[PDB]
Amino acid sequence: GTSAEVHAKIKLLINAMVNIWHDWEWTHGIGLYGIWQYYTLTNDAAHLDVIEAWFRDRFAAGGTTKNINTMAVFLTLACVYERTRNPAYLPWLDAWAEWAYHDLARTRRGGMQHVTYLEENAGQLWDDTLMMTVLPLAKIGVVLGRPHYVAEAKRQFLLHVQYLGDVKTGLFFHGWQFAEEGPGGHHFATARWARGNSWVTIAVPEFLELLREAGMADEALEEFLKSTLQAQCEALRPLQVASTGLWRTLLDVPEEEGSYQEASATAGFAFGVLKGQRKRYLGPEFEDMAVKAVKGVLANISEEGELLTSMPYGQAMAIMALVEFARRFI
Amino acid sequence: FQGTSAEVHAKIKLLINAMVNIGWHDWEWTHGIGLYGIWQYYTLTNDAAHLDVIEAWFRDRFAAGGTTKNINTMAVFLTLACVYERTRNPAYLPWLDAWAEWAYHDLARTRRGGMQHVTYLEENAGQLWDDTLMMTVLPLAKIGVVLGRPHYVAEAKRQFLLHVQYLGDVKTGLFFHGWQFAEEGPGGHHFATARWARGNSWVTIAVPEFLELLREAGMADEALEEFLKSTLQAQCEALRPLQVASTGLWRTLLDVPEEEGSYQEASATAGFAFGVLKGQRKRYLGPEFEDMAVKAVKGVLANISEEGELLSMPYGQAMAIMALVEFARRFI
Repeated sequence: GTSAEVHAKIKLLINAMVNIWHDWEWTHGIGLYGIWQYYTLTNDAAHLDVIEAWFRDRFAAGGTTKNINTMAVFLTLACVYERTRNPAYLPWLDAWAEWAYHDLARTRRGGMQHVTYLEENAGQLWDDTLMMTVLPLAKIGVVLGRPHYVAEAKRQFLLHVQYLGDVKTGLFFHGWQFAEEGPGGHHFATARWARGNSWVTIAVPEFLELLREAGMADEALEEFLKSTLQAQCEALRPLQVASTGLWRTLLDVPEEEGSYQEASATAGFAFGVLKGQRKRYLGPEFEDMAVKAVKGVLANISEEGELLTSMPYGQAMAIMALVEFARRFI
Repeated sequence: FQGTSAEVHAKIKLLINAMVNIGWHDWEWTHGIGLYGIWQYYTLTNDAAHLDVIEAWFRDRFAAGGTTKNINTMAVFLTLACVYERTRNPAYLPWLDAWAEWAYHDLARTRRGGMQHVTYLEENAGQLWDDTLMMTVLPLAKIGVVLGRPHYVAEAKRQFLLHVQYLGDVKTGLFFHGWQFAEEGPGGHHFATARWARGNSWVTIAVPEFLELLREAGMADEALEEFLKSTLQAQCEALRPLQVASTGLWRTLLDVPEEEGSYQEASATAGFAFGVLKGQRKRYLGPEFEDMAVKAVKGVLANISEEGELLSMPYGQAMAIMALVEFARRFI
């Protein structure tokens, strides 16, 4: 595999994903972000146009209701605003960040409750929150010059590591449920999902970079989150399927119990591990693991530009992985 | 309160004189909180005699050549840094420098960069204990403040995050005593459960002291403070139903009945009492734990003999001193 081939796969994925896409869910958050990351790499105006056209059309349709998932797209919007300074985005950045900071339901200990469209999910913390709401909030705090947003995001990272982290394995539980009354609580099913864990593998390097670039980095926090990411990668290493480079949907569950290989979540891991190494949050010891994962993703991408349950999720993760992989050829 | 400020002060002085006139002329894992308890009383009442005891202790040990550096002997330098901050005694500078440099650079590190609980007799490879926060982390942090070495403080913040991560038990809100990193591969295991009163009280003491240390030094972090506050809050909520309502004491194994050999322990109760009282006073906690904390103090008072002993003995006296001194803060 060469540079030209990788880029061709990226464009195949992007074209297939956007010419599929005309809704607003959490998949659009990572979908737009993958396209944005490719734009920061190659500076192709067509990719920026795709992003700007998406927001232009949704905003014209009155936008959407606010929850943990719909918040995801505003990580990209904040990134775009940082470059274009488009004043049209300002009331959107302001309104949704103010909601996430002030109005979004809080669990015990001040954790961001995983409120969805259908479900209130009282007292629940999920893994994807870090990617879906916390990082959008942090980035808006940077671009609008509102440091308290960023402080709150740091807090949420500490809270989610605390209440989802599993130091015995180095992996993460999917969800935490605070007790209705009294102290403590319980994790949902004490399950270590590939997709859920991948959100941490993605969010941590993205968050560490965001802070450093904004001049808002804290050394203790960076060292802590670095060791946390390191611990997860060490756990991922023997769990990877050596023959394919993919991980199983239930990471620590063997295939004889029904835990099938999952290319989409593998792509998510691939991005985080590659980026973690590039930004030097990790050493080079996971490079072979990450390259194997990339090869596994490439082998599971169809000629239609599809993986495989969520198809735009798979395409989004594959885009993020291959774009970050393409960064190695500069 | 069916008692007086004056009686509490009398009990404090009873404990101090009992602990000091005792041994006291050794250098062990108890002298850290022993000296600190005396220091905290000095900051309250400004009696030169109490500062005299502290400075005499350091003077005699330093003249005797000090001791070897481990996670426990480091404890006394929390007080030394606190004393230096006020008196600016240059005689303390090489000691503060040498021991902080050891803690920062030389002290053995576990995986994830955690401070290994190295003691006088054992290396304890790959082990993190609860008391490390008070024994070494707080000394390092305070020296970083008084010497103007911010990287010490950053490391201290890092250690607090690591120990909450690897000793915290979110299911109960309590803390495990110890953690073992696997020799090879990811993960590991906790040892001596998350039910020890003494062990948990070390965390209840360390968190308010650390938060206050940072704020007074102008090195406080909002996210960190909110995080450690909620963590302390979570532990206090766990302790509330576990307290013996009639005596105000906690059992040595917090969730284990006396019927099964878990007796009430005044020493650890004194530890909890200090942390909860100071947590409220500094507003890290709300007033909701006031009844719990006051009943704990009354339990400690009721278990102080006329010879100023509880029922380690100096450990008990040291904890009781810290508890009653902080309780005395409420009367001014």
